[PDB]
Amino acid sequence: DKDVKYYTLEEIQKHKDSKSTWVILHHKVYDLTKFLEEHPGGEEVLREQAGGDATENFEDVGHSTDARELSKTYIIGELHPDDRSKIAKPSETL
Repeated sequence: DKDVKYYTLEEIQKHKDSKSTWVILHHKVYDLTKFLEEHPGGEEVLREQAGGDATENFEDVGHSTDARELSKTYIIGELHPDDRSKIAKPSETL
């Protein structure tokens, strides 16, 4: 609509005890407030994280057989580069 507006990490983790929330694909934001009712499966969408917090594919099934990832009709912007791990160090959680 205008341009990729990046949101700080505090803006992405601000939704939780309300109703609508977004998700991160390692470098993007996903306003999926409508996905909560756009794809009703087995509560497996917007809740697939465990390996160091990672969401490879969270698209349930039912919408015309195994459909493709709808990563485009539910995105709002990208992740601010100030938090992206590609400036000073790469990673370190040991």
